[PDB]
Amino acid sequence: MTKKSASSNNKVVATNRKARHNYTILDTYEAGIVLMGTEVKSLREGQASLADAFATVDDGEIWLRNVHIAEYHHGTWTNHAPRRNRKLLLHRKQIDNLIGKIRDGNLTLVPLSIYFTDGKVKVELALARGKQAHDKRQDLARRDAQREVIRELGRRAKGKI
RNA sequence: GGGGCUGAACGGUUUCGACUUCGAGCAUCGAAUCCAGGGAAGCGUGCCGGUGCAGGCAAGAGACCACCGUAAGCGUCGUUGCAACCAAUUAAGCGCCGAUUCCAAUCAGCGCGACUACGCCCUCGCUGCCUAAGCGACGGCUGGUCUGUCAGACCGGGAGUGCCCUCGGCCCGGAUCCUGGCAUCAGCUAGAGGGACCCACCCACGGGUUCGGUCGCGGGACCUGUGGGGACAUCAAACAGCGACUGGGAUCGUCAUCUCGGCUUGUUCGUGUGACCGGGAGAUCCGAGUAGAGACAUAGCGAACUGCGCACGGAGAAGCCUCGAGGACAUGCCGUAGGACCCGGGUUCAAUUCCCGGCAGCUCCACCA
RNA sequence: CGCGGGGUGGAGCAGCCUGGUAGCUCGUCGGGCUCAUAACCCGAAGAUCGUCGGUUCAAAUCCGGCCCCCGCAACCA
Repeated sequence: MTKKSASSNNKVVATNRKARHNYTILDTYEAGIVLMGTEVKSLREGQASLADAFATVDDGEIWLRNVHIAEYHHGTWTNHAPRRNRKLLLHRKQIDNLIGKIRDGNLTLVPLSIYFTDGKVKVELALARGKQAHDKRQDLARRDAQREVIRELGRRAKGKI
């Protein structure tokens, strides 16, 4: 299963296992991070990151902030603000259906797989929720630090990386 | 220190898909979607009035100030405001630190052992005995200065019944009844009583507010105040406080006809009707009905509109109808056209890749300088 | 002594080949959360560009000199 039976090549660049360990399976959308020509060659060798990330609803557009990019080969590189504002392209037909849901039961927006096509890229968003039900402190302290750690360190070794 | 194997490397590399210029919509967008270089009242109107900005919009306001006879802009004062606005984040809190209470008692343990008003309001003397009134003050024998209790009077009543005869320290008392015989004495100074009363027949008065009223009408004429140690106001005959009889006295009552009265047509009116018409929820002669159970409206014909006084011809916002979709101008959302080929130039779509080449960081060189 | 580069609130970094209103991170001040501190969050203030002189309408920017720092060179008989 590459890209619809046999039509294109899309299998390079692994999937970050952080979203499949602290979240669940419910909603799954597709988007595309607008990047420059420098960030293209910094993700072909499989140099991703496992840092925190959160979206930021602005008017009608989405801005996924807090991201870490390698950009390092042999010597020093001047770079160009790795933690900038990268507008994510989408469809007003989907956006409007996400702002009203992300600002309800305290939901987030974390990426799934990073599909690197012919030079270009394609991020896979998802609308999920944590393993716990809101915050209870006393009633939510023994299941988020014991059972959640097993699902994070157990499912990672099963799917290669 | 200089050239460069490399930084996305047959050119078919518009992610279905974002912005931002275009077709469409105008749903918000300095606006009760617009307005006049337009008209009408015998060619029009008036007897005084307008505008705002020091401070890009708006108020409390003095009627500031002056205009060729023919149209114009202040910042007077006190409050002057918007220049005052405390504008929000994500799923990882058991990691540092916390005292507890009314009857007696207040560091703990042990040996003894319990308090003042609860049953006492309310001086003093004998018992029984409430957890034990330290034989004394309740429930009761008895002993005293302290006076509990069948209580008046505006009953002036036949029928049972004179309903009874003293009061804040008693205005005066325990004599006929609660010492026992023999049916009610701790009120020892606080048992917080229950009271100004409930009218035998007739001395006389009144006849008044229902198509008036009342003397004979249902009332033996009546009701009632009052009188017996001290005196005066009514009845209405079974539909309505707007119900009933032929006749006598009180202040002799009421419904309706014509000369008093109401009007003159979008602003002023000649020229008349006229002191005329109104049987209008207006009086008044006289009659009828049983009453105050009740019912119609004064209009038509044409002289002035500053063109008969002072001025001007859109005088300066008193009202309605006609010419004209006032431009989608004011403005930025929606299906998509377009993608940035390590930042820059040619470029049959994008082009380190097939050409022109600028910087980090790594590989190659013809030297002692 | 030669060449190149560098100086930007308290500090480390933009911007300095194109002279038209100098920004980020951290820290400080003030206002919340907690018993309190730290962490998290926010508002506000703070640098006329090392100094001293020209050109231009306008100089942190172009140019020259002086005072410092850094890299290289400082060396065949």
